[PDB]
Amino acid sequence: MLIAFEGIDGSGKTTQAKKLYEYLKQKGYFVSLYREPGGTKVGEVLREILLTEELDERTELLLFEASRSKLIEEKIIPDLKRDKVVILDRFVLSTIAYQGYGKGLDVEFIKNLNEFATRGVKPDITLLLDIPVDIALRRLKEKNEFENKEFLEKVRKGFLELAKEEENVVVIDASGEEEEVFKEILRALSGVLR
Amino acid sequence: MLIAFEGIDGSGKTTQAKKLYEYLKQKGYFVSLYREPGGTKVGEVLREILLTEELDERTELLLFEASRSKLIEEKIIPDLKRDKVVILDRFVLSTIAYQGYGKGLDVEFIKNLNEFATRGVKPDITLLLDIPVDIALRRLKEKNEFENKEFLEKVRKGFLELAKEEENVVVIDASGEEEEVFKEILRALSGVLR
Repeated sequence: MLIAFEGIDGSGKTTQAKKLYEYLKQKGYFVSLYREPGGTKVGEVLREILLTEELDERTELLLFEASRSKLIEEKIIPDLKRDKVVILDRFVLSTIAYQGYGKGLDVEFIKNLNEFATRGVKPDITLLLDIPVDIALRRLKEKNEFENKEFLEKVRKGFLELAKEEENVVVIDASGEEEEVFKEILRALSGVLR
Repeated sequence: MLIAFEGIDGSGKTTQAKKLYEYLKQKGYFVSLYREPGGTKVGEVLREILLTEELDERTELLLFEASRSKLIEEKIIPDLKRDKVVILDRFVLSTIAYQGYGKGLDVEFIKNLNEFATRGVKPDITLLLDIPVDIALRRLKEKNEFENKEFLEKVRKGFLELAKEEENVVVIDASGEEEEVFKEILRALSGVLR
């Protein structure tokens, strides 16, 4: 089983992916948690490059996809083969929202590149943790992190556009507190999982 | 002006690109020489990863394209804008020959990815240094390097297929000695140097 969390930073998707991981592990599922970019030896080397270097948006996209390619081949496909629940903190929708709607690259091209990196592996469900940018930015300020309002407003709109067209994407109201957000994630997951 | 050398290892394309660089620079052209992968700070970090790590063919392709994206944006496009002669040791045909014909990835997909990485920048001329694999392998043995005959036979065929299809590709007989090969490169270049 594959479960993708998607959303902007400050949307609580790291916290909520961890909550689901612990909850499912308590219920007796064998669980994996991976973050994009990263999650493999080579992927963390690329993560560092993506964080450190000044990178044009095309090179940035290609390196993100390379991290995802490695993760898919090295871990996700074997994990899925032995019936693990695989939880991703970020996956393919975030690439389209950030690189496409945000930095202006072609959305159809990004999807085809996602498909290449994943070898067609799609989530059984995607949870979009939708949140107003102002609220996201407030929660980042509490961690002394600052991101660009104008950029994230485009990205948020991109995410909501993608939710209407893409199948198996449930829009979660991430403006709520942790416990409402998690119960809404549980409800959304009852379709995919008994 | 953009001049691409393409071919398998042991085809003499590194030596001959360097010979052309020196020759054109002596004639008063402003010249650049870049190798793929590599040629930028980030590109050489990726070159090392491509040489060191065991990498699946999809991740490998994406990293090659990332190196090319960086090189194109950071150096080739500015170099071309100020009328430098840019010489490449490997470019887009080598990716298609190695990743497509060699490792079996989709050729149309590789071309679309090449186009994305280069932002449509095409060479004014491509020199295919065509050589029998046995002769290539002999010259690698003299450097204590050993590569796979069965793999390079597919790649060579890929290169010759691409020469018939792609425009501005001149097939050079790289089985010759250095001085014949270089004079044949000079003749092939007389169109672009006029």
